[PDB]
Amino acid sequence: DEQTFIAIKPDGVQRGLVGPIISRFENRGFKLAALKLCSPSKEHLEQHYADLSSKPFFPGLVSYMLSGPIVAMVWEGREVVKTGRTILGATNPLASAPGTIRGDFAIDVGRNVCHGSDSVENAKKEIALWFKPEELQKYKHSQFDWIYE
Amino acid sequence: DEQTFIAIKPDGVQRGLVGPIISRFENRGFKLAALKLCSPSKEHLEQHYADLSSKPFFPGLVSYMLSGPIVAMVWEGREVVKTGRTILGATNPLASAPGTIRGDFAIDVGRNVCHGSDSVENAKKEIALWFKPEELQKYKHSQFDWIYE
Amino acid sequence: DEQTFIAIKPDGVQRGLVGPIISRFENRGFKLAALKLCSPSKEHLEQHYADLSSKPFFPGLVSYMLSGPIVAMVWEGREVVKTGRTILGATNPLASAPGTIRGDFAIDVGRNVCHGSDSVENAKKEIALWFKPEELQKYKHSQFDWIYE
Amino acid sequence: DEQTFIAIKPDGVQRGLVGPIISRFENRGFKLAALKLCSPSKEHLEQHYADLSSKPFFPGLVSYMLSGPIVAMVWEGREVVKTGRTILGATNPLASAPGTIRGDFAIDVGRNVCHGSDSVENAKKEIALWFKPEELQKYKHSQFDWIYE
Amino acid sequence: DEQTFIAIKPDGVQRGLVGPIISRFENRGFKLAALKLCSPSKEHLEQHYADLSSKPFFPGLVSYMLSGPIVAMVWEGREVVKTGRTILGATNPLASAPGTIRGDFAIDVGRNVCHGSDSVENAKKEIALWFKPEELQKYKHSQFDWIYE
Amino acid sequence: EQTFIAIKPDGVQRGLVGPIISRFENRGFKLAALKLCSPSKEHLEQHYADLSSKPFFPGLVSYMLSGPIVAMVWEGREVVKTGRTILGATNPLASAPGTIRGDFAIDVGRNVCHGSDSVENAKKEIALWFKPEELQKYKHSQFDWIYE
Repeated sequence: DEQTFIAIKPDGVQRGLVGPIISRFENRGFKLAALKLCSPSKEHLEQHYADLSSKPFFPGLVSYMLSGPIVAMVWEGREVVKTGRTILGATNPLASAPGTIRGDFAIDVGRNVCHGSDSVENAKKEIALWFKPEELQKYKHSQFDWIYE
Repeated sequence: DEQTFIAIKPDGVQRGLVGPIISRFENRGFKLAALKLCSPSKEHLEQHYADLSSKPFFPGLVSYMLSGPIVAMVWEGREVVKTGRTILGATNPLASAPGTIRGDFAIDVGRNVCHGSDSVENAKKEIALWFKPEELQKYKHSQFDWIYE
Repeated sequence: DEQTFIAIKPDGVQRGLVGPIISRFENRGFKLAALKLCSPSKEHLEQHYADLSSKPFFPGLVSYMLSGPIVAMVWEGREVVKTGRTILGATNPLASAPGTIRGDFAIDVGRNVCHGSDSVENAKKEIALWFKPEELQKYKHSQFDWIYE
Repeated sequence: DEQTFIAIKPDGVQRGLVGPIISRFENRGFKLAALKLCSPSKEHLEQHYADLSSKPFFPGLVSYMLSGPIVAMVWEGREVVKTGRTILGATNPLASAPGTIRGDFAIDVGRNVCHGSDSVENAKKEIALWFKPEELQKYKHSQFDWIYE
Repeated sequence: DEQTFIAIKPDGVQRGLVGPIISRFENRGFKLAALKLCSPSKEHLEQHYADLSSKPFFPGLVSYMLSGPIVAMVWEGREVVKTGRTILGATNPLASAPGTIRGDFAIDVGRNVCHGSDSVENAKKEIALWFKPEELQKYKHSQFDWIYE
Repeated sequence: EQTFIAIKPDGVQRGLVGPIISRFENRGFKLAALKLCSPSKEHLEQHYADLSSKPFFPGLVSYMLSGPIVAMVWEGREVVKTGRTILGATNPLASAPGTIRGDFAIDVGRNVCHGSDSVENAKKEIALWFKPEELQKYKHSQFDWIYE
């Protein structure tokens, strides 16, 4: 099935939200295909945020993204990239509904605790960048037929 | 006060969601008038979904509704039927908001963990079909005066 | 596998503890084999506590157990009667046991939120008393092989 | 940074929602600036609801707001008055999204468990009314730099 | 009924544990009689610690006990003083059971998130020291008859 | 001071990753390392090398191949022993309500988690399952609020 990349940013990790963020995705029926705590290099984060190299916040973003470890995840399921964006809430948490991750945990756009892919095609690009193919796990979910038709 | 019918579907029961769905109705202030785990007959489920005899998904819907036990319930309170639907969410989970049962727990419309009355009319019927008078409980909620004016 | 009878007493139902109590057993991996909200007769309750028919507690214990509706349950799994008691906690909710149901929710031995069989023998007896054979559901937990060796 | 006034109304307190309401604001990363259990005078409550002295519900509102003790709170953070409004949810609980305090806990407008200020200017007046300056705690939030940018 | 004194220490407040700690007392069926966020002087702690000022250590303790705000609480019910100590867990978190506040949240004895009275006569001395008589609220718990016989 | 924690295939398949992780975050222990991996049987044979002689070994290794495992390093004062208290007894039936096995498991062979038995044990399990690049060196934001 469809895959998406979710990262918990350094604020999400330092504020003790790894478990609740993973729960909201487990509880929904999505399957965890990859998971790691990493400290990525600035090259790696410049590639990840390449489409923002242009902008004027990009050096602030990169340097904050360097400021502690990150949890990189792949989640798998029907329409998981789009349903991921709904679970995380609006990029700006002040614009996010309660019951979303940013709606329950975040205030500032620059401490929005989580990153998610904005498309299927950008997800494949982010998964290939953060994970070697061997880190992707191939298993069937114990409750696949209770979750899907 | 007004009554609505809510069923945890086989997927809901088989995924350990019986407690969490009861909690969401209890916590709102709604009163638990009737409750059981049951295995309805093909005939019963065909009567329950009567308005959909027409349609091409109707046989497969019936079979899945037989595929494992169902928790049938009656919740009583001011506009419980309408609020009942808001809590469950849109019948398609991907249209559903986080905060709602389908938005927290479900992906596919064929596995949307819960059925709810579409109206006060249908609620009165679905209650009669699923429950004998002996089984509808008559008691005043301990906290009625704190919940209503 | 083995069975136990558990009932949420009328204090339990009126304090909104049905959801949380069901969750505790669900999450441990016990199977819900029966469930009903019912208002027993007095002879029913008399025969349920028949061992304490003489003892002085009896007529007061009985009148309280009539004060509102009760959730009767059957739970199924390995050693579920003994693990059932561990989860409820000691009869006197000054259990000395936070993490149990009584140790988290209760104070008074006469308002101790739930009843649990003292024994496999007494459970088989109590299950026969409270439930018709039809009400005992026969199905396989979706996750049996991940819960048992 | 911006302050807002939240009160848990007597129904909130009597239903055991103090803990859960406090946790929703904590989890977002708002700073608890002030807190107390108090029973305000009829005269206090009438000045609090001054701009509704002319409305037909006013006399019931005041008597209800006198029917038991209130938890008064000051929460501090970026856009906390507006965000506080979203967290509490619509004044009428039946117009409220699940995932808001009223959306999860309340049914009737006359028992909507919680009060929040309608504006920054309004909140300043409500804080002045309910707390003397010595009850407002000044301190930096341990996680300030992970919450804000 | 009987009263005990429970304080959340500044580690408790700065780690966001006010809501959870209040819930464990609310859910057990104890009645909040007083609540306030305060910053006491090294006078209003001098005699509070008339049993705990001069060990071997406490240039560390009194420095830390005004490192931040304290949430001060009175809780009311049958045996609230011994039950309170049970809920808080052992003074040293590393000898506390999971299910206790300290067992779920603390590590160091010097950051044990919580203080509670050591006896019923100590409670009264600790209550009259932290609270004026007009801060203690007097009201009947909503569920008194479901909590107590 | 470090300890090794592994969510077993059953723990993953029953959706307990988030819950187990929070029970450690909440206590104030720091997450030094985390990954979802499928170890070789040779990896697992070395992990359980102390039970190489025991009857149930091939069946343990076989079961532990039946899907991915979440491997974790948690850091903090007395984290191996407090790690053991949080997990509960190896037999979930002998386990306190409030512990991970006390809340979520029944059979010893489906006990959702593995903890180090010792500081010494932990050091060997960490060295086996993670390379030193993967152990994250950082100060906990709330360190001074957790420890004297």
